[PDB]
Formats: sequence, structure tokens, C-alpha cells
Amino acid sequence: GYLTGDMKEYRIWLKDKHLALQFIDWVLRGTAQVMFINNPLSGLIIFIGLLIQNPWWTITGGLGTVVSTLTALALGQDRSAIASGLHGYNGMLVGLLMAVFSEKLDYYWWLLFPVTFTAMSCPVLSSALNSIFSKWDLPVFTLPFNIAVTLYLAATGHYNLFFPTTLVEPVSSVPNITWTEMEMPLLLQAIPVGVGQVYGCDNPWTGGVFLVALFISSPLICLHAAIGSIVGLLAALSVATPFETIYTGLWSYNCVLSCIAIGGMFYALTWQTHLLALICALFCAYMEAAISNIMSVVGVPPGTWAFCLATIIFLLLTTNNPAIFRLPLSKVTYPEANRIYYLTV
Amino acid sequence: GYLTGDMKEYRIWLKDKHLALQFIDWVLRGTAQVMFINNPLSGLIIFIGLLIQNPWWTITGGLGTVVSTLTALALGQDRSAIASGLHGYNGMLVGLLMAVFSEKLDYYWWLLFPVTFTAMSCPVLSSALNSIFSKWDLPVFTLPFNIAVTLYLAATGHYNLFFPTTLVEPVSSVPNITWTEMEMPLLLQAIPVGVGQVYGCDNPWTGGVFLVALFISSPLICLHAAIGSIVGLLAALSVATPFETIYTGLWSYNCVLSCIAIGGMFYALTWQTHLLALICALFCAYMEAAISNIMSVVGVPPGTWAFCLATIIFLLLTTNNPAIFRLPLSKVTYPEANRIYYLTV
Amino acid sequence: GYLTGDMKEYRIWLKDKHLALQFIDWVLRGTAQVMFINNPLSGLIIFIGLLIQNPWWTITGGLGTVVSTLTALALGQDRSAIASGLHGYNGMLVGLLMAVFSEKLDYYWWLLFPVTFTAMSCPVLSSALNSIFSKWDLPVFTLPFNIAVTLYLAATGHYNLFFPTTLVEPVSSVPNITWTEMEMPLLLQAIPVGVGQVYGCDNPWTGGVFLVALFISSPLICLHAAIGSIVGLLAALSVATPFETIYTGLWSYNCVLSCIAIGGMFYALTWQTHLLALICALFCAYMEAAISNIMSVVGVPPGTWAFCLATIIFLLLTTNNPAIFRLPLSKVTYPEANRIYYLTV
Repeated sequence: GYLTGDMKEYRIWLKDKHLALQFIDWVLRGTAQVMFINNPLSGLIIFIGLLIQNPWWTITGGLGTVVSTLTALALGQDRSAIASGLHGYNGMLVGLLMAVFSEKLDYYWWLLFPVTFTAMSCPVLSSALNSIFSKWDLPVFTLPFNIAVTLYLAATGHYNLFFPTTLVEPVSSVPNITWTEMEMPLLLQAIPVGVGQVYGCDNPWTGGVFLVALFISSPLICLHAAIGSIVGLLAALSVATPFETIYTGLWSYNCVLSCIAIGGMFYALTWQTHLLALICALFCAYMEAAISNIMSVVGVPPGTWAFCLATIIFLLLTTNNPAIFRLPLSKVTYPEANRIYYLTV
Repeated sequence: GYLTGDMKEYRIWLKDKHLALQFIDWVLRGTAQVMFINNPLSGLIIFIGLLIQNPWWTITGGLGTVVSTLTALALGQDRSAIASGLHGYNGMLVGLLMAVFSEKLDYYWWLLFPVTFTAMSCPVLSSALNSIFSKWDLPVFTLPFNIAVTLYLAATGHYNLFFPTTLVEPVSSVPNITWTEMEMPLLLQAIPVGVGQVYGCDNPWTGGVFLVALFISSPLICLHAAIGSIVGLLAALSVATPFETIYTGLWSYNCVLSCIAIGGMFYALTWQTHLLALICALFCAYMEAAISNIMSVVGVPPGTWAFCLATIIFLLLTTNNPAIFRLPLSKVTYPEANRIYYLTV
Repeated sequence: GYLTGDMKEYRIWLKDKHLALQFIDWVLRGTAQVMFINNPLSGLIIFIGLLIQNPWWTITGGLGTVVSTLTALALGQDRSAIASGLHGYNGMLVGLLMAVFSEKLDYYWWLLFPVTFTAMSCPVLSSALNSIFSKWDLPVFTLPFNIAVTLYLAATGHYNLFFPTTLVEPVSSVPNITWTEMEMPLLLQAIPVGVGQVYGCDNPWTGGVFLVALFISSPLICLHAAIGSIVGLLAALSVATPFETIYTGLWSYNCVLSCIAIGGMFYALTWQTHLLALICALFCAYMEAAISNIMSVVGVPPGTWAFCLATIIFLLLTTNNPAIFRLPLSKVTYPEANRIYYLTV
């Protein structure tokens, strides 16, 4: 009861504790907000999952979250936004994905020097983007992280002496796909892996832990994450993706985020909105294939550009349907509360 | 008399017929609206020209138009916009150009599965873009088609197993141009071919049929299309393009669209506006060369990005000249009526 | 006294002289406005520095400035903006950098044909961009020049028969950096060279002359230019750039412009704003590395994209700090006057 939703009672009870405890809560909420979850217990569970995946990635992501939150505080950003973790998840992703795409080994402590720096740009970028997107009542989903990490990975590249990144290359030959070597266990495993890849994690246990963290806050978010992962796998099979690429969940995490966002988070959860979420996730999968192919030419990973663009497109979509209701950004908490608010409206 | 303009009398007489006839009219108007023509007879003539070029391309383009119109209806878009074909031409182009840039043979029926899908995204995109561009009173020229087809051709690419696209590669050597092998007949033929390449068609007869379709609705549109084709050829000669590339009309169709749009369609046709149309077409030709070179690196055709960007730039241009008059978007029908409205104003 | 600032007394005394003298003043002010200086004496000193660097580049840049100013006059742009040189510096940069990146020899007079043309697009672009950026009270820093020159250099490319550009290629191997061959004299020389590279000039004397021109108008602008150059060099050393690349000042000029803009020009000069300028210059250096690496894939020089993007981001940044004050665009003259205005406010 006190653990589900966004833990409003815990927020009230902590708004008068020590500043260190409040900062820890903001960091946990920022960790959870990567998947639109404003829950500190979910953030703790996600931290446990990341520790299961890679403790070094956990260190880099936690440092990114801390630095992003501290920079948002120093820049005088909205304290309500900071307290809900809306200024820590972009830095979390920045740290995690500069650890993931580093050609150096684990515990390359020098990588903390760039991480911090490009975690400091995440609040700035957010602010700048909020100067534009607020004029359309749009969120800045992961555009700060995407901009920052794309710029970092292009600036360093694979041949940097200090911070070399992993080699990303375009596809140059037709894959050999024989449909009799499909492994149903691996295809099923790609659903939790697809969920976990929103944090850059390929461990199936990490993805299952992330699903548990999603369910703790909002069961509808967990359901839409699983459905988005499945939609991503189906799209990958539809355009004849090699099975090895499908198994890694790199075709699903953008669709996971898109299905979470459109299906109940920023639209009111109705069956029309659920169908819109499915269509947005499919279009996001194909746009992710396109963006990955385009950005592999300059040697940069696709990130979550496709999720941001597809979700922005489907939020800017205007229909005369009363059942497709876009909630005001200030009223958006989580799909159950969003549906209740929509019913009252 | 009843066949010229936008056939307002026919629209009035059909607004009370069967829904199937109205849908056929909307599809024909969407076919014609690729070249800013809101005329069903012009759409029928364009369909005849496409049948002359390639019946398979006709099938794919017609399916794209039908799917785009049906998706716009299902999404509750403005019925006035749907009835004028403003939600069918982007899907028409999507179907036509995914047929054109398919490495498979003609009548590869499986290509209808992707076509439909990315024809369904054309209304959505339009809506999303209209949420922004309406704040500047701008049209969404072919940005839905350009976004959708660029994403599709990047997602599949040349090495896709199911839907391989044609190989697009950057230029890697200096062309050998000897100016004594210029063929004046082929240079002249490149004018109707340049007009026809707005639909992806390289048949000169198809381009002539398209010019007839333009003339049926508005002689000024036909004149500006021919002048834009000539301007594109002159620009191609100006930057020393190989004659083989010039003959294909790939340097002219963007300029055709830009000259139509700026010269009388969205500006009031005056001599100052005609000069502005010429300058916009020239800048569009050079921007098209730039965009084609840039996008060949990722293996994607240039599309009509240059026309959209150049026309948006020249519409956003603000001058103190009273003779350069930008008509309100709701008053834009065709250059003759636009000039009459401007004279009354 | 009459030579510092923006020479308001000279502007008043010249507003009633011959039109040729006024046009010469506008051209000189446009030359100076590349570095945010609205001073004709500074423009003359910059012209002297360019003559020191390369008289052919001086010819191309002067022609670009003249053509841009004349096109702005013909298009009926704001006479106050034209008289302050705000419509001549983009054309100046266009001419200078199409001369710099030309694979032909000096005094290739045919290069004046493209220069003029893409100097005519600089006002248009500015106008178009001002239709958007004015809605956020933002300047169009060098986006007209960046768009125009990127399009030109992509359209022609290295293999053009008439106007071949220099070969720009991505890095394909790890540099061999031995830190014992650092030359302190060359590292120090890279500061004035970094300042001079805003005009594409690598002569250290040209950069020193540019610093003198900056100091004549505003000592704070000169100080921030030097500090931005130093910040660019420090960033280049931070990401292990080969010393040969560092010595050319190609890592500093974007940071020079960013430090000038944020540190006193469009923000009120306080110590908080000076720190913000340092951070913006650092982020601009890294974004410049990223953009250069990305655009070398399509064979295009980075230009000043990074400066424009970083400065726009840091201007759109919203803080609750009263000491970080964004001046209204109409009140922006130069850092000393800006600080006085901020103190009165």
C-alpha cells in the first residue's frame, strides 16, 4: 500500500528529514524514472539489478545520477522536478552507457572524469529543451541523454587514446537466416532482456528484476513494458533480423519505453490508447532499425533516439477521438492514477 | 469550365453521392495533390501516366494513397482536408518510392506489407507536424513522406533479406565531362522527365502526361513546373554534373515542386514572386545536390527533402515588399484564384 | 573615446553622409560582427589581418560581405540590422570559408560565381531563422553561414569538376601521442591562432591583429576570446588530441565565439556568468570534436555548428539565479554597456 504508486506518503514523511536522506531519495527516484517510475523502492530494486549485471556500470550510473542531480540543484532547477527524479535519470543513462560502450576494461576509473562532465550537461540540456517543449506541453524523454551521449561517443570514437569506444560499423552483407535454428527459449528470454536493455543491461535476471521494480510501482507499466518487448521482437522477425541480434534485446528496449509512455503514462489508458501504444511501439521498432543503421555509419550507437522521436510524434498527434486523451503534464503520475483522473474528467 | 481549377461544382455535386464515389474522388485528389493540384481529373490523368510508366508502381502508389486516406479517416482528421486529398499524396509518394527503390522485381507482392504500414504513418506524421507548422501557418509539404520513406529505406537497406533496397553510394571519383557529347534532344527530354520524377517516373511520356494533368487544373502551375525543370537542368550544368545524371531528371523535380509552390501557390503570383520562385528553385537544386550527396553516405535516396526545406525557408522569409504577399493557408486554392484574391486584398 | 564601443557618435555623424560611405561602414561593421563587434574600425583592422593572412581570402570574404549586405537591402530587411553589420558577417564567413576549403589555387576567379550565390542565401536564411528564433528571443549566430556553407561543400565535394573542395576524411587509426614532444611556444601560439581561426586564418599575426581589433571595441570581448582559446586548447589536451591538430587552432575558435557570447555579450557579465561562459566553452569544444568527427564522414568541415548549438543551449537555459541575467536582444551592445544596463536593472 505504502510501496506502490509513487510513494506519496513516504515523500511527505521525508520532506522534513535530513538533506542527505532526501538526496538519496532523489537519486533512487532518478534511477527509477528511466522507465517513467517515480518510486524510490523501484529505484533500489533497479540498482540491485544493475549490481547483478555489472557493479562497474552501477558505479558509473550512480555517479551520473548524483552528478546530474547536484548540477540541477546548483543551476536552480525546479525543486519539485528534482525531488521526483526528473533530473537524475538522464545522467544515470549517460553514466551507464558510457560505461557500456567503453573499449577499456571494467573499473577504468579515468572514465569517471568524462562521465561526470557529460552528466553535468544533462540538466542544462533538459532546461534548454524545456524552453521549447513546454510550449507544446511535451516532456524531454531522454533527449538530454541522447544528445550528450551521442556527442561524447562521436567526440571520442573508437580511436581515442584516453577513452576509446567500442567499434560500431554498418552492415555490409546480407545475413544468412535459416529459420530452423530459432531457439524458442532464447526468443522468450529476449523479453526480459529487452526490458533490461533500457539501462544497457543484457542479463536476463537484470531484466526480470527490472520487471519486478516496474510491477512494484504500477502493474500497468510492467504489462506495457513486456508487451513493448514482445512487439520489438515481432518487428525484428518481420524485417528478417538475424536471430543473434534479436536475442540481445537491442530491438525491444525502445519499444518498451514507447509502449510504457503512450500506453497509460502520457495518454489515458483506454483500449484505443492501448492500440495506439502498440502502433507506436511498432513504428518505434522500425525507426530504431533506421536510426541504428544511419548512426552506425558515424560509429555511434542508436541510443533511445527512436523512442523519443516516436513518442513525441504520437503525443503531437491530434485526433477528434474523446477516448484518446492526452493528460496535462502536471497531472501525469502513473497509469492507474492517470486513468482515474481521465474518468473523473 | 467544370474541369479546370479544383472542380468546386463537382465537389458540391458529389458531397451527396455514395461514400465509395466520394472515397474514389478523395483518392484521385490525393494523387493530384503531389503537385499541389486539387483536381480529380488531374489525378486520373496522373494515374494514366503512372500506368504508362509502371503498372506495379501504380499499384503500390494507389495502395499507399488508399491506406493513407483510410488512416486519416480512422484517426479523425479534418474531413475537409481529407476530401481535398491532403492526406493521400504523402502515402501515394510512399508507395511509389518504396516500389521504385526496391531491389526486388516488379509485382513483388510482399512489398505491399511494408508499403501499407509506412502509408499508415503518413497521416500520423502529418498531424504531428501540423501541431508545429500551424503555429507558423506553414504547410507540411512532403515531410511526412520524406520522414517515412527515409526511415523505411534506412531500416531495410540494401542488405535486407525480405525488402532489399537499391544500392545508393557516394561519389568517389571526379567525373569525366567532355562538353561536345551533350545531346540537345536528351537535354530537352529531361524537362518532362524532370517533371515526371516528382512521382519517381523516368518515362518522358509520363512527364508529358503529368504536364497535361497540371495544365487541366492550372496553366500557371504547368508553366512553373516546366520552368522549375529548366532551372534544375541549368543548375546541374552550372556545377558540372555528368550528362547522364542530368538526363534522368533527378536534378529537376525538387525545383519543379519549389517553383510551383513559391510561384503562385503559397505566394501571390507577381513578377517579384516569380523571381523569388526562380531563386528558390535554384537554391533548391543546389540544396538537393547537397542532400543527395549527404544521404548517399547512409545509402538513402534524397527524396524531396530539398524542396520541403527550401520552400519552408522561402515562406518563412519576411520582406517589407507589398508585392511579395503570402496568402493565408485557408485561402490557397491555385495560382489564378490566389492572384485574384491578392488583387482584391 | 570615439573609437571604442560601437562608435555611436560616428554612426550618428555618418547617418547623413553619402550612401557609398554608409555602405562601406556597413561592410566594415559586418566584417567585425563575426566576433560580435559592431565597430567599423575593428572591421578595418580585421580586414588588415585578413590581408596579412591571404589577399585572395580577403577578396572572397569582402565580396561575400558586400553581396550579403546588398541582398539584405534588396529583400527589405531591417535597416537598423543592416547598418549594424548583422547581415554581412554570415556572407563574410561564407566567402572566406569557400575560399579556404577550395582545392583550386589562389585567385581562382570562377570561385566568385558560387561565392556570390551562396552569399545571397545568407540574408534569406537569416530572415527564415529569425521567424523562429525571435519567438525565443534568440540570435541567429552563424546558422545562416553554417547551413549555406555545409550545403555548398556537400553539393560540390572533393570530386567536383568546377569547384572541388579539400578532402575531409574521418580518423581511421589511433594517434601516436608522446607527451615529451609538446612545444610550449607552439601551444602558446595556438591562442592567437585559435582566435584567428574564427575567420579561417591560421596566421598567428592575423590572430594577434584580430585580438587588437577586439580590444579596440571591448577589452572584455578580447579577454573572453583569449580565455576561450585557452579553454579549447585545454579540452583538446584533455581528450588526447594530436599536438599537430592542437597547434592549428581548430579546437579553439568555436570556444572563442562561445566564451565571447555567453561571457558578457548575451548574458550580463558577472562571475557566475563568467563561470557559465567557461563551462559553455568547454562543452562547445567537446561538441565541436563530435561534430567534426560526424561531418568528416560526409567530407564536410565542422564550421561553427558547435558554437551555435552550445550558445543556443546555454541561452535557452533557465535558472532561478538573479546574477545569471539574459539581456533582451535589443539591449545587447557590448559587455561593458551590457553590465551597466544590468546594474541599472
